[PDB]
Amino acid sequence: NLDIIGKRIEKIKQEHETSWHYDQDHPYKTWAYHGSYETASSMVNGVVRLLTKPWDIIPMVTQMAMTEKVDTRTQEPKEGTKKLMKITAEWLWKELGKKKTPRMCTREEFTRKVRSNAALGAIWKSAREAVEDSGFWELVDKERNLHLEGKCETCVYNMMAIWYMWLGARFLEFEALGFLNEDHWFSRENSLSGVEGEGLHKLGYILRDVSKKEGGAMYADDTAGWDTRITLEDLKNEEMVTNHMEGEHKKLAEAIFKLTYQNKVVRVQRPTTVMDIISRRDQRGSGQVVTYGLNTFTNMEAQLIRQMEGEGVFKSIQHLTVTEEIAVKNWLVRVGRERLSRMAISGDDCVVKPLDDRFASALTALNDMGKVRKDIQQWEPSRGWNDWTQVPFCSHHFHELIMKDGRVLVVPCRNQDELIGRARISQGAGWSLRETACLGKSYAQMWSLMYFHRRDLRLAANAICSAVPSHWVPTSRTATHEWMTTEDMLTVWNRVWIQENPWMEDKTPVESWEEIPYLGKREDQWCGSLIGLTSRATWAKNIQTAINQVRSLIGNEEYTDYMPSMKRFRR
Ligand SMILES: CNS(=O)(=O)c1ccccc1Cl
Ligand SMILES: CNS(=O)(=O)c1ccccc1Cl
Ligand SMILES: [Cl-]
Ligand SMILES: [Zn+2]
Ligand SMILES: [Zn+2]
Repeated sequence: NLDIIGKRIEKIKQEHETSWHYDQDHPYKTWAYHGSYETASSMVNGVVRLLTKPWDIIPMVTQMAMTEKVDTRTQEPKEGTKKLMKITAEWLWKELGKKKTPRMCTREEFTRKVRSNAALGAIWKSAREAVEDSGFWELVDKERNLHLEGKCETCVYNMMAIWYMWLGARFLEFEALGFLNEDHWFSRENSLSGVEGEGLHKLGYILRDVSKKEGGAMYADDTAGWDTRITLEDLKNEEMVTNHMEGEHKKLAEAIFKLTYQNKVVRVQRPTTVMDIISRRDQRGSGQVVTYGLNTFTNMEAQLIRQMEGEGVFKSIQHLTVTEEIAVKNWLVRVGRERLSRMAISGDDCVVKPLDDRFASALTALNDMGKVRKDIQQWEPSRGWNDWTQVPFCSHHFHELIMKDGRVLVVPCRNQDELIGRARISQGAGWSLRETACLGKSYAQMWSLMYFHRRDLRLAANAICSAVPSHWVPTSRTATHEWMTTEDMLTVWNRVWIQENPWMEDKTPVESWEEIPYLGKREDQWCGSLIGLTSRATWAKNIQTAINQVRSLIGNEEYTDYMPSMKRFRR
């Protein structure tokens, strides 16, 4: 407690000694309060909006640009649950770490991430200026030697829920735990259940492969506030990755887990305006990319235990018998890898095809681990899916699409209002017309490679690419990102969907976009197309006028028409 978190608080208290007041009317119940001291909207992308006029009247799209679960506690699991988790976590770190060696990530790797503008969750006005200043690295090394001493001084979170930190503390986490993402621990090759690095164009093929396994329904239960339901027992099972480490790495990693995760300190603004300095032991508080890997790990653990419950491996969560323990251990060594293969897990998001539908009502371990299901009553059996093309995963569903030549594409899809509404939004200040145009181009190229099968998005993508100068490079201030490039989109399409695609045996290239199919006209409408509306027909007819409006605003530049690629603009 105060041994570990004190110095961090005491250092903050000193710097605001003239304004340090113990607020007696503090709203916290489950967070520990310590003291208080005196102390960013969505912006519309104009290029994308001018080329999507029909959507200017559609509520869902328009309203996307307009505009307390942290203060809950999580009961400690029973003895049987805690034993199931410890055994499963032990086994899972071994299976993951069999083909992978834990290592420290380097200043040089970290600096490359800041120079390439990667999201680290920092709070020198820029990351670039800090990694170039040798002073900072002296601050880092001071904390570093404090961590080797088993102590902490400057690793405090800043809730604004994304918890930001000073770049230093971010480096110390990346140095100790970055290997999990940097070395692809949660790849489908190393993990069997994971999809890390897969890409949207892979995920449908993966869920079709899971479908092929004999068993029951596909389950895709969402957890009600996953990050808030991470227990101290969860954090202790995650910490066992240090059992596979040695030297400066093992001790440094041990310090991230014990000083920053298993104990924390946070600064949250309250408008009554005072900064509160609060602490707690449990719940997920770490960088997004580490949080992704540890969420995947604990989700993989939880779903193997739910599978064990459905299969009758153990009878009660109250207490595991020594005989139950060896059976659990034997199930893992015998069938564990096959069971991990029956799942697709992306952080808190899962799809599970269990051995049979007993899984649907195997709820005692899942509820006792704190992973309570969203939108369903505590003890009501899960609703399963009887077709892989209906299963929700990573905010998508997936269609099976037949090319005129008989080859099979499995494509990603979601309601089209969501896609158009997101592409119309840009975050942050000081965007030039050129910067705004290059972000619109990034969305257009993504639609050409991921959503080419939606009539409205292939047309709007061709319009935006025709309105932005051909040689201007697509941008994104903040999954694979193959659409990010200046190469021909047809060349990239052929690479992604034909050349690289392990599910496509015939490698015969496509030589025209008209060889690339759409969903059925009725299916397109079901997934939110405006085909059949008068607004959409006038937009399609008159698209060159919209393109020319945006060209006139950007000015005299090198422009390439990409509308002739489509049959209806081809003479
Ligand atoms: C607007 N005409 S359409 O797109 O061909 C169509 C879509 C869905 C159901 C019936 C029809 Cl006719
Ligand atoms: C050529 N345009 S379109 O997207 O094929 C279409 C537009 C309006 C109604 C139905 C359809 Cl299919
Ligand atoms: Cl279904
Ligand atoms: Zn620290
Ligand atoms: Zn769809």
